[PDB]
Amino acid sequence: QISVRGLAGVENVTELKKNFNRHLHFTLVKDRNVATPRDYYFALAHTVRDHLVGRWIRTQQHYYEKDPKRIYYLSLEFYMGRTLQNTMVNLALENACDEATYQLGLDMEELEEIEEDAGLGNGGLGRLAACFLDSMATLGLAAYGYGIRYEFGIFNQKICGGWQMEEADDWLRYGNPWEKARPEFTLPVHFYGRVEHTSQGAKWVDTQVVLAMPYDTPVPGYRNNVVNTMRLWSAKAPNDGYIQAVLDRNLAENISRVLYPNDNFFEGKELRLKQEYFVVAATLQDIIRRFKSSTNFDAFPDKVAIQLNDTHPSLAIPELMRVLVDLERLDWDKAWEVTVKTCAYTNHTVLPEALERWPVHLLETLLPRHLQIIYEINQRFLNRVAAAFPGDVDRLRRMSLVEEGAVKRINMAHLCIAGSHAVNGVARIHSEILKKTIFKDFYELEPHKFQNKTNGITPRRWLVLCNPGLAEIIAERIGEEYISDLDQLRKLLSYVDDEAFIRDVAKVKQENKLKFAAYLEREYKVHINPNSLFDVQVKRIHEYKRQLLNCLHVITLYNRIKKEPNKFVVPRTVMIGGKAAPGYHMAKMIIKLITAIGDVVNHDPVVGDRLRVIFLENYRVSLAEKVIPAADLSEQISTAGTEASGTGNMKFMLNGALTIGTMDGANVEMAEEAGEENFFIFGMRVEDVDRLDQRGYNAQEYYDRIPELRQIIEQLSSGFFSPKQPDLFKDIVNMLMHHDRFKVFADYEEYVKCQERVSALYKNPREWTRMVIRNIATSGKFSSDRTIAQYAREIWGVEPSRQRLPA
Ligand SMILES: O=c1[nH]cnc2c1ncn2[C@@H]1O[C@H](COP(=O)(O)O)[C@@H](O)[C@H]1O
Ligand SMILES: OC[C@H]1O[C@@H](n2cc(-c3ccccc3)nn2)[C@H](O)[C@@H](O)[C@@H]1O
Repeated sequence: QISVRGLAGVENVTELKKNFNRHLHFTLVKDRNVATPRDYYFALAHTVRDHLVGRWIRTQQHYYEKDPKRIYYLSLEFYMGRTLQNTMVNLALENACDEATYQLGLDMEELEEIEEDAGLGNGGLGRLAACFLDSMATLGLAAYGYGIRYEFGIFNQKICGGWQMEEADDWLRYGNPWEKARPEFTLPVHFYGRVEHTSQGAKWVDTQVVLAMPYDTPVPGYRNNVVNTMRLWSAKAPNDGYIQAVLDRNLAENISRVLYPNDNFFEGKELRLKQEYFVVAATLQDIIRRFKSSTNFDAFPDKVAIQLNDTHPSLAIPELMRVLVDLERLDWDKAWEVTVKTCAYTNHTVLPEALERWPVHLLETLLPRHLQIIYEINQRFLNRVAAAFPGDVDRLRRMSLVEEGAVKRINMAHLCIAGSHAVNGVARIHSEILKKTIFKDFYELEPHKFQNKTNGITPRRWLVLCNPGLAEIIAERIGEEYISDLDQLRKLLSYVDDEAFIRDVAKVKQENKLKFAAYLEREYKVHINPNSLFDVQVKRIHEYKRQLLNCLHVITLYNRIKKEPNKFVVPRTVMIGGKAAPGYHMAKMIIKLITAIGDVVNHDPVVGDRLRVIFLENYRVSLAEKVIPAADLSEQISTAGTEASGTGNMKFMLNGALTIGTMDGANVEMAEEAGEENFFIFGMRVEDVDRLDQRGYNAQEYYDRIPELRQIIEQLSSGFFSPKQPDLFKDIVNMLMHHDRFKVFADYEEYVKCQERVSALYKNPREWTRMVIRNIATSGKFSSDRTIAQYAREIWGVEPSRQRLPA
């Protein structure tokens, strides 16, 4: 083969084949007679990687020569997924490699399936960073992703007896061909110790040292020959009875061992704090070294931007202060000016339990100098507040970085706002919520700081890579330029009454569904009807995301079928997938409920092929790339005001699914772009949630007034979905009835009603597809290229460029 996958030139195909064989022989030390598919994968990976290095070296050389302002994206998570196909796509090598491997008697698709996901993230926040890296490279920005090389990423999810089981994601077991270890650039990171005051300033002494060893991964831009770097730090013990001392090196190296999988509830664990400082301290030394290798820190903000991916790397603020004040001997006010102008903070949630509030005693022991600096920041900040709002004593306590109580805590979000020149939310409604609610006081003090940067996804991974069929039929009409200028998809509006294009869009979808229906049987032995509506909700398991509301609809459909069995209903395959954080009991119960519903629904002979409930095990980037192109209906049903943006929603929109959604996060802007008539909008708006909270949410009211909902709750309570453990779901019912923060019942009626309208439209394939085209055509805004261009211009003060570097 297809046009968008590039040229398969005889010269390149020949050279790829020989370098494949060279790597198989010299690199893997194998002959064709004993080589396994995995060996073939690695030979291909090494072959493709060879094409990156020249561009990688010259990109970084170019930055050294031109000395542009550098963008440092600090994140504890980079949810990269697989790299092989992405690299081929960005290098225009896909058809060539397909041809080369075909001629070697190999199927490239099979080889691609061997690659492990780089699962160095939990979900949306981690994947956003990955999309952002792709866009920054595509937009020719001198950008670096900085993070941690976890030995173990997000756990692999196994489902046993309907329950989530976690297993270590040993993603590095067979090696990682994409990374280059840089042991020569290893940097010390300090912990514990104590602060000593001398005649000339404070000194941080008697510290324990952990070494930070960088591993660099290339980030190729889309066909622009730009290759940027993602630098991930690995923890190493310094080299200085005997046996135990050597074995105790593990303690230091545990810092980079495992990604914390808790994306729901802030856990004030010391190891997590260590990870956060570790990335910050090592990264800032690299930044400063690179800045010096071009005394006068006045130009620092002109040459450096640091983007904080939430508060996780918030220690960058006091760490920069520490370096500037304690080591470079700058005065406080100048260092502060430099820090503020360098740092910018992105918030990704308003959920209070997720916000980082570090106990003072933990910072006191681990980072005594940083605590002192935070206190000083706080005093000076509060003096500003007091001068701006004299006599407003409650404002002072509300805005303080130090939260008083049983345990004193540092509010890291407050630290970030104080120490950043820019604070942004990730969707217009979220950014407004920031200014109206949690950060209202800060907005009132410094309104200029507060911005919106609506999230986006990369159309490379999220269209070209995962849905080549759709990419192709689009390119056939409007050319290939849209891949790096997604707004061009608007040109597809002129094809909404084009019978050929309607047929093509629908054909691509059917092929995707057949392919995914085949994947399910082959890899999991489950049977689904490919003619059914593919109704999918894939995302991390959270109460706010309301997988439970989806469950309620599923049961409603089931009960309605059971009551009127011989009545026609639009057949559905309801697919729900996502991981639960290991300590999130309710989320684990929700997974069990879904499987328990499936166990009943899928084996009812009266239901037949009309309703299927599938829990998609081990949802991750590589699975998203498979299921999203196959989806008809995208479930984006978080309680209004809770999903900061969502990005899964955008992936579904780009890939030809219609959206059933609340007016939450980016759904609002999506409905705005596509038009509300082309979106299945339901449920309370933020204002309606607010009204209900004022009045008090009473779930019993809904239970008493909707008999269909009563029946479901009675089924859940009585053990209909768990015959051998009748009270298995007691917690869920109890939560729903008595302590539901997310008002599942309040949106139930409108949700079910809206779902009926979905089914109605699906009965008319031509009009379904026409609405799909209207979604795809208006999905342009949600390219992360747009997002990054806005960050670049409005926060970082740099101009994006689509111009190629010489090959
Ligand atoms: O001292 C230098 N002389 C020449 N090139 C340098 C020097 N320092 C860094 N570079 C270039 O910058 C790249 C990596 O620099 P880094 O990102 O600061 O680690 C190298 O591949 C070099 O091409
Ligand atoms: O901005 C990218 C995405 O971030 C998601 N998110 C937020 C977090 C998170 C987790 C812990 C603390 C703070 C934030 N993890 N993922 C957040 O839930 C999504 O709404 C958003 O689309």
